[PDB]
Amino acid sequence: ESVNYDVKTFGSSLPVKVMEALTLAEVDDQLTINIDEGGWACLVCKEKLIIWKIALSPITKLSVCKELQLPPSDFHWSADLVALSYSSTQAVAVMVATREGSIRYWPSLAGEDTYTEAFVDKTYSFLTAVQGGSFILSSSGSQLIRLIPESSGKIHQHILPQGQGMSDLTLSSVLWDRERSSFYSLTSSNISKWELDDSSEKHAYSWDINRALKENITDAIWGSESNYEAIKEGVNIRYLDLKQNCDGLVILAAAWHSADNPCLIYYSLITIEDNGCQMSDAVTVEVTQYNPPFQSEDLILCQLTVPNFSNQTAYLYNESAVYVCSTGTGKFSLPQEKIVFNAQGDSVLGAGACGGVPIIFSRNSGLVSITSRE
Repeated sequence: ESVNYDVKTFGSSLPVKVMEALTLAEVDDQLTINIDEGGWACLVCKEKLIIWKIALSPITKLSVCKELQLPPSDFHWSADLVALSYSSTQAVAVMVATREGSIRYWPSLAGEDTYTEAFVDKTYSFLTAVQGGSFILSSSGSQLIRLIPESSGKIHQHILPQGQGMSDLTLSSVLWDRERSSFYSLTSSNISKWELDDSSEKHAYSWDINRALKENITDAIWGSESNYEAIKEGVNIRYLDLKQNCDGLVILAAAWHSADNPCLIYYSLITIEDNGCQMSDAVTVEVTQYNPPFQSEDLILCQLTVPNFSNQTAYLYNESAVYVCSTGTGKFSLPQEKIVFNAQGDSVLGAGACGGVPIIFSRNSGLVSITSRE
């Protein structure tokens, strides 16, 4: 088994529709899943979206599972481009976008044949439900667009202030912080933050984090090497993911030095405070155990999940494993472990959190939580 963690089925038996899709899916098949903080999951499977309420209870009359027809695309559809919006199955509205910018909206998951459409050199990476029952569609070049369904049936759209898109402004991730009505984007060179209301956004800041964290990053990895000064100017750093916890913002960054022998990739969690519109002096870099050999830059894939805002614990995951890591001082952090989901065709198709519980959706075992044994 795992040493410090139980990894077991979370929730009740999956919906029949999900079962099929999984049992039918072949390791050629790309499956992606959006596991939503609200308690609902979306499985993007070939040309449909199956959406279901994660059933913490086994009871049938509580059971909800809907299948929605996706808007045609030549590209694979992506659960990163599917977002749920809840008022307060009727409560649940749904929006999907394609890589080219086609939008399909359902005001209610109850009415599956009822939806409205719209459209936005552009590739779209994420769609995120934000406040006022609206969404932000983010492009790979980081043009950010607000999309707001109107009761008429139209979908209003506008670009965010200073968010025209494309310095390299390639987008890595966005983060929506509901309690503070804040939307952030992490690009290859900076972090930007907007403050929203139900219909607009005000640009709060853009930090050049490459300038800020660079030395902290190289210093935490190669800093004690006899030849640190020579080393550092050749270091490559890529910022990959952005989450938050009570310590503030948590950034996942990969760093490497071509000329190292053996050349490994170091993955670090960087925590900084978001206080006002400027950075503090206090940056903590925590180098994780996930330290694979460098192969190619296209192959540097790794995502971050932070289920519990307050223990200082992060899960890095790729398609084959999940690494339980700690951030911050590590005082309250769980034991550091690697959990393998690589065996017998198995794979990590997605991850998220349900009620502050780390949830993984595995090809062989469905939804699974990772909970400490102590």
